Amino acid sequence: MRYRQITIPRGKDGFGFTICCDSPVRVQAVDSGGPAERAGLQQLDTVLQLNERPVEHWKCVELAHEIRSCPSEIILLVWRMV
Repeated sequence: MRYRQITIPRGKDGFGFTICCDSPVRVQAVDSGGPAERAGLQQLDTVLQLNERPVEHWKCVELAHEIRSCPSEIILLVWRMV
């Protein structure tokens, strides 16, 4: 049950993953061959931090809005079962 830091540069159409739930937000899915998959994100990853900001505590729609507003890349700290 570990922590991974995942760095995802922006691709042609965003970052290639879906989220669900509030406080904390969870990764729903990851698009096959998209930015997030090859960065190492995976489904069930719980999102603790986006860039400098802890987001334990944020709603799904808040986080999506913030993700879409990052220019170049996101660095997510996630909690996952391994």
